[PDB]
Amino acid sequence: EMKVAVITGASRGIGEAIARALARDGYALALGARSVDRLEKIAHELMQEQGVEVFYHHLDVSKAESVEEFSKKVLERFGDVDVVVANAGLGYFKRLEELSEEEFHEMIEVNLLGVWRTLKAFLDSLKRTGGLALVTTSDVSARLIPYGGGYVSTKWAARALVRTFQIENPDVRFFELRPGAVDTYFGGSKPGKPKEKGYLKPDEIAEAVRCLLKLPKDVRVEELMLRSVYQRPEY
Amino acid sequence: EMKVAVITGASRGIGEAIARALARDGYALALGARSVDRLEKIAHELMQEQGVEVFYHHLDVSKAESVEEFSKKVLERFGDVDVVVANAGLGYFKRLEELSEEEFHEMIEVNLLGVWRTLKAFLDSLKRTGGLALVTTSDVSARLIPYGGGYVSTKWAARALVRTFQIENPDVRFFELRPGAVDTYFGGSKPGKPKEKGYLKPDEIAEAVRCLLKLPKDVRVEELMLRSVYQRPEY
Amino acid sequence: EMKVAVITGASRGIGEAIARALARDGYALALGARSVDRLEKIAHELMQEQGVEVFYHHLDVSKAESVEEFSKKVLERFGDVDVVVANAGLGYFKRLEELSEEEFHEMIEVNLLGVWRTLKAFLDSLKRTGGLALVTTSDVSARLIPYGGGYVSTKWAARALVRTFQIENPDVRFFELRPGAVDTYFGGSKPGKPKEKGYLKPDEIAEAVRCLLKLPKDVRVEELMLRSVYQRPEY
Amino acid sequence: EMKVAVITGASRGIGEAIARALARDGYALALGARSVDRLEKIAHELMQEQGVEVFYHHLDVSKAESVEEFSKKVLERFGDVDVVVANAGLGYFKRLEELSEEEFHEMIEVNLLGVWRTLKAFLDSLKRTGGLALVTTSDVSARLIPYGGGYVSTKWAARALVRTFQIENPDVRFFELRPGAVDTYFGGSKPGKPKEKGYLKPDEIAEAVRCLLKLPKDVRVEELMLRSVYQRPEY
Ligand SMILES: NC(=O)c1cc(O)c[n+]([C@@H]2O[C@H](COP(=O)(O)OP(=O)(O)OC[C@H]3O[C@@H](n4cnc5c(N)ncnc54)[C@H](OP(=O)(O)O)[C@@H]3O)[C@@H](O)[C@H]2O)c1
Ligand SMILES: NC(=O)c1cc(O)c[n+]([C@@H]2O[C@H](COP(=O)(O)OP(=O)(O)OC[C@H]3O[C@@H](n4cnc5c(N)ncnc54)[C@H](OP(=O)(O)O)[C@@H]3O)[C@@H](O)[C@H]2O)c1
Ligand SMILES: NC(=O)c1cc(O)c[n+]([C@@H]2O[C@H](COP(=O)(O)OP(=O)(O)OC[C@H]3O[C@@H](n4cnc5c(N)ncnc54)[C@H](OP(=O)(O)O)[C@@H]3O)[C@@H](O)[C@H]2O)c1
Ligand SMILES: NC(=O)c1cc(O)c[n+]([C@@H]2O[C@H](COP(=O)(O)OP(=O)(O)OC[C@H]3O[C@@H](n4cnc5c(N)ncnc54)[C@H](OP(=O)(O)O)[C@@H]3O)[C@@H](O)[C@H]2O)c1
Repeated sequence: EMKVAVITGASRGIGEAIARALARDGYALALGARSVDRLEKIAHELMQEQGVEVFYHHLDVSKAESVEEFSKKVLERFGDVDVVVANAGLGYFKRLEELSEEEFHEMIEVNLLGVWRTLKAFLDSLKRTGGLALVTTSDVSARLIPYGGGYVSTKWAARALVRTFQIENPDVRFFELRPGAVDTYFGGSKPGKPKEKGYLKPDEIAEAVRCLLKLPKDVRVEELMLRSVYQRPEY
Repeated sequence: EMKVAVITGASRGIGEAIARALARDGYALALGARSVDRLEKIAHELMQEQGVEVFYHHLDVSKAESVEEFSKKVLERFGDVDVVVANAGLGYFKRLEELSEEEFHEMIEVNLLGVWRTLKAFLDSLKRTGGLALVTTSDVSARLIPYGGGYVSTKWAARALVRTFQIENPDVRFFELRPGAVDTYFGGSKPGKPKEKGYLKPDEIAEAVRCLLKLPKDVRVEELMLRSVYQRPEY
Repeated sequence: EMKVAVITGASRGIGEAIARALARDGYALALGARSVDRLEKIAHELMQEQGVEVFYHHLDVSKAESVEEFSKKVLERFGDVDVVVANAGLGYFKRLEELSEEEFHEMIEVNLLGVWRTLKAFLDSLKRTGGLALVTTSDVSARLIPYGGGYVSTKWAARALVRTFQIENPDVRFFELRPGAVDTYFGGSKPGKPKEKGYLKPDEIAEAVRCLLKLPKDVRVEELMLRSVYQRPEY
Repeated sequence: EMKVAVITGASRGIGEAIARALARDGYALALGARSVDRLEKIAHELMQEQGVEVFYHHLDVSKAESVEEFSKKVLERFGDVDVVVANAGLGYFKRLEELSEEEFHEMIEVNLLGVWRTLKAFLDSLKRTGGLALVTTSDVSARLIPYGGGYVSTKWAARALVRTFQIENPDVRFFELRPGAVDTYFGGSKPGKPKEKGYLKPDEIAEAVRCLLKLPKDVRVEELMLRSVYQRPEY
């Protein structure tokens, strides 16, 4: 009955919330992010309050060697994984002619290459377990926004990447999670922004994920798009 | 705390399963389909076993006057509705040059116009309650299949219709439900087909819907696509 | 060297313009629309001024029997056809709850079923000639507009229909033509509206089509989307 | 009457063919690629045979400083430009778990960032001239192929990028060119492959582009997708 979920970008925001939600269902957790202090704090709480096993380890998804070491340590700790949540991501918002090389490169390294690295590192394991890879892209993985050129392009790329992984690995389930705006640290912000300004809360997203992950193993949830009623419905 | 859900195509298949799932969460239900015998049977069971209120009434979504009378009777019974599940649908599968006028027309009347009629009939009510309209389209609302020309075209139309309703009514939540193949009577079949042949089971879809409908009222689930792991992942 | 093009909605607007453009390249033409007076007028002019053969015949694409008789007469006149332009279409623009049954039905009968009827009637002929079926859908075959629910849904359907025809008939070339707003009689208007209000001119669209149709027979133009620089770029 | 077209990836393949086609219409040309020997050869021929002005200069679109110097030299040579063809691109084809960091990075640098750099470098100029930016993406900018994960993801990104440029700069025309397979050096191949194996020829693509570029300045061709009849129609 014991299942193992790996979560990237677990130190805050959506990733943290998903960790907390899956802990409620008794998942063992492997948490990765650059802020190891945050991971430790979350881990100790979940271990004691939810009675689950938690492993955490430094992870920078922009670095090939970091992802490889992280996956090695996770697989060593738990054996094969059942769920991989490739959630780490970031956004800089500027007109395309104003966006810097540095900003564009960072979004590519995390939102696209980071996802690719995360999924390929755990792919053999998921194939064995008929597991589930959930990737947090964005509602903008299939639409456009002004000032979003760099960010949006990487999320469109991530959507193609996930679907290609799916075609190439029909023994694994790939789940594209497409939230609208969420009240996190995303975009250089901080949590505490009211729903009415057009924000979902991370715990809401995490509850949607948790209950969908309760579906039988032969159900493949491929796409979920959800936004605040206070976010204008744009396509 | 009492919420009311209206379900079309409630006599069997996905619609019936959604009715049963929402009954578990204590929804009052208004059931519509052409098979009133089936509706009565389902209703009596849910009333006694789940302790919910159930109203049922003949509904043929291919007829404007039937949908109008159905909505009148439902609103009279319950007052305003909180959830409307526009689920009735059907498919004939033939090469486009073989598909008959009759077959194409029926799919249009149910899959597209039936959805339109259902949503407009309850639209004022949903606007008042900040309610949720869930439309069962199909995974093929955004992809193509051979032999599916007539059916697919109506589901593409239904997707545009739902999104347009959403743009035009930002005070209402519209949820496009996109199942792959499901083991029902759909396509001239009968339930009992094994998952391994590439079928989801209706109760699985209904559980996904039920737990998503538990999200707070200010969360707008816009799209969910899910299929059997035994269905080839095609886009 | 003599090629035959069939054009529906040839009495005015884009269809007329395409007829005129193809006449410049020496196509024999078969023209269909309900306004036979208009067809005769266009035909006599093109015959004398462009030296091409022109056949015209009453065609109401909303009626199965009309399309069948039209195709019979065209094939009798010319033998097999090389190009079929399924261009007839219309739009009513209203919020979805205001759109009438009559309006929605007419758009379905012309924009979707009319296209289906036109293509299936000439399909065997095009298969023999490795011919080209061009369907005038709209830029809104893949996007949404307020007030466009009925119209847009039929164009989304038409796009699925065309692509399905293509999959099912890889020996024929299918070309989806997606103009933005064009200065015609479309939408209850009349020609003469200035480009600056956001309109392409029919002769511009027709020139784009004509020069693309000059490509070798083994080139399959599948999609062309074009709009006025004065139309806001929306996706 | 004299117009100036800048073409990247002009040393061979589609870029070269576009240069030759636009020369036939009397465009002055600015050619960029890494193979300056090839550019010189093409330039001398077009100058003498087509009587057009041709400027060429080393360009590596994977390097920010190269694109900036190239644009500086082009604008110095000609003044403002009327057409910018961002065509340079490449593909490596492997399952996603086999694709190397090096391969993925190169495709990103050329297919996505190279396009971004090219367009932003000439953006002020195009804004002044109400010019046209044509980007050669691919038919796979909106579909998936096995072994294409890295390549496809960059083309999906490029499509989002182009559309975002368009939204942000409605005074400029952006044209997404989406060829299927073409007989070039693409994919580590060489020209000479027969059409029947599923290849368009570069001169065909270039003719499609040339005749569309003859449309009046207030016509905005946004998308053209074309493939060989010998390429299976996939979406
Ligand atoms: N919030 C929204 O509005 C919105 C809208 C939307 O449509 C999509 N989404 C998408 O949701 C996902 C979660 O973002 P979210 O939770 O909202 O943002 P935030 O609170 O900033 O937490 C970011 C987490 O990522 C981690 N992280 C960052 N870089 C890393 C690296 N190199 N290596 C490893 N980890 C890295 C970072 O950890 P740390 O490394 O310790 O700094 C942190 O845990 C992203 O894909 C969004 O694109 C959001
Ligand atoms: N099963 C799949 O594989 C699959 C795959 C996919 O991608 C999408 N979906 C979509 O799922 C939805 C539910 O269909 P599903 O449950 O799978 O099919 P089935 O067991 O045949 O029950 C049909 C129900 O509709 C009702 N109904 C029919 N006509 C009616 C009318 N005129 N007026 C009112 N109701 C009418 C009919 O009731 P009755 O009137 O008494 O005969 C019955 O309750 C459809 O939208 C599909 O397109 C399915
Ligand atoms: N103009 C735009 O803005 C815009 C924007 C866009 O995105 C897409 N498009 C699409 O372009 C195509 C051509 O329309 P367009 O040229 O702009 O419109 P208009 O000047 O009204 O001429 C309509 C022609 O159709 C014919 N026709 C009508 N019903 C018929 C029937 N039952 N049977 C046979 N024919 C029928 C009618 O002939 P008649 O039968 O004699 O009355 C006439 O020749 C349509 O698909 C649009 O959806 C337009
Ligand atoms: N052929 C197909 O099948 C197919 C299918 C499809 O769907 C899309 N397309 C897309 O068509 C476009 C043209 O490619 P194509 O003509 O078919 O390929 P090829 O014959 O290899 O010539 C490549 C040209 O790019 C240049 N170039 C390369 N790197 C460069 C750099 N860093 N900086 C500057 N330039 C660079 C290179 O020049 P050089 O620098 O001297 O080596 C050469 O001139 C690409 O976007 C494809 O993705 C193709």
